[PDB]
Amino acid sequence: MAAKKDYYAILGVPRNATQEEIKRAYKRLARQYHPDVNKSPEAEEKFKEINEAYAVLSDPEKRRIYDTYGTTEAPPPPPPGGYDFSGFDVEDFSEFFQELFGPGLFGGFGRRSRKG
Repeated sequence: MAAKKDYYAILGVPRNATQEEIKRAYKRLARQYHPDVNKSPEAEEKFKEINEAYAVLSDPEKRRIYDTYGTTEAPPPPPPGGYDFSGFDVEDFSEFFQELFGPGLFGGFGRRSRKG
């Protein structure tokens, strides 16, 4: 329920956007925050968010995951390891991604207890 980042707002597309407008919405922003173009700590952070937004917005397959989940009440996500993230480095993205795909990225480390 880390409602601090609307993935659609980050790219500049509506909720029921077509994948056509989503992909070019990544491309436009990528060039602005690319380190060779713009080597600022103010850029690197947005460069995460646009790739984070597009990591979910790449397919309606992932868009529906964060749509049906993304609350505290939301059912437990699919078993760890069963996520595609190669060439994104999604473990470095923020809480809203780390609540959904993150438990699968880590696989549950620390050897911690849980409440129910």
